[PDB]
Amino acid sequence: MRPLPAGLTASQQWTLLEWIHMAGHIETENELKAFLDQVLSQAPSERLLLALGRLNNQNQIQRLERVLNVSYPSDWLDQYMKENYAQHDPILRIHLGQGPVMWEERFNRAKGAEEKRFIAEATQNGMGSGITFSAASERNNIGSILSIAGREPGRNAALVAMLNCLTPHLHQAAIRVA
Amino acid sequence: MRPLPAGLTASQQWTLLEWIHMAGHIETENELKAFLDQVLSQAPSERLLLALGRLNNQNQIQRLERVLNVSYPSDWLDQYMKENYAQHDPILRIHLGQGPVMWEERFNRAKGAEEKRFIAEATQNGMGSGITFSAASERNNIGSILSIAGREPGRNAALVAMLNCLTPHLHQAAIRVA
Ligand SMILES: CCCCCCCC(=O)N[C@H]1CCOC1=O
Ligand SMILES: CCCCCCCC(=O)N[C@H]1CCOC1=O
Repeated sequence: MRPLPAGLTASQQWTLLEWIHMAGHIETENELKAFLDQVLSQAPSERLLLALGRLNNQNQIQRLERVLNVSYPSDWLDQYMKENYAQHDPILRIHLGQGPVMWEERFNRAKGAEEKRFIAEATQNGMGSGITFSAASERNNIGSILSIAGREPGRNAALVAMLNCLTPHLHQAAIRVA
Repeated sequence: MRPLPAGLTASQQWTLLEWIHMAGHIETENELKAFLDQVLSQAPSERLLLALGRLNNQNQIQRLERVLNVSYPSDWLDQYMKENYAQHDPILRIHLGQGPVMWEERFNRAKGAEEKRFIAEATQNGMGSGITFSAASERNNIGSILSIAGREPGRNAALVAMLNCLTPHLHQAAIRVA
């Protein structure tokens, strides 16, 4: 269990309390979508996506089970699927539950030609910067990623900590919904 | 979704935040038991029990699926089962998810001879006063009750509100564990 954040204002603590309280009541994809819209309206980004996947023995996604696009541009998602970017996207190689991953840091490390190509294309599409939070369950070999695109989220330490703490509850909700 | 309490101190808000955060990480009966011990240590009672049941069309328990005794006296539980009190205990007739139920208020209304007998015996066993919180899921026709025996819990408005808000998350955890 990841520890709750220190240093939140009373308003931020209350927001996080409401978020986790609400998350625990989510039963349907309708509700899950509506909740993520609510969370979205609180972050310095307009681009959010949640995905559920089956994991390998190193807690990496080996099969995407469910993708809930909240506000990624549909044309980017179409391209991602059409050009099979799942195979080259460094973000899909994260070891889930190992902490928040800043995209720029991860992208700057990419070695392969195909990965560099993807990064170039993501960058052109406004997806060059962002953060991915994650949670994983041993119970059933399943994990979730919550991705938010943009530079500003990562620069708000409080928001990062809040979203990170919310992520395992979004994971439980996503399992219920699936 | 039941609303979060108003009027909690910052310490109480933090306790509730920790409780719901922890509850969302519970996967095993071991963990569920340990968590309830933790919650117990914060309330003016020493007697707590959680139960999961299948519900009728009025959200009442029709079949007990799982009983997690945290600190009810084992001799009382033995008697309850041996004398088939489940059939006469006014608390098992609550409409789950309809708000916290104070036992003394409910007991004072009992009409039947068998119910009065039960109440008399419960009272002799230190179980005459208490509160039961509840949650119900339409998804799978299942509900949970969280019972705490004693007079003092009910007299702490903050604790009541906190435990009430925790209850739906304990319900989700209990379903996962079952
Ligand atoms: C169709 C499923 C797409 C899932 C993408 C999940 C990981 C992620 O958010 N990748 C970022 C990394 C840069 O561009 C992206 O789309
Ligand atoms: C063996 C299962 C017993 C479940 C009892 C759940 C309801 C409850 O807490 N009843 C209180 C009411 C007074 O005495 C009791 O035991």
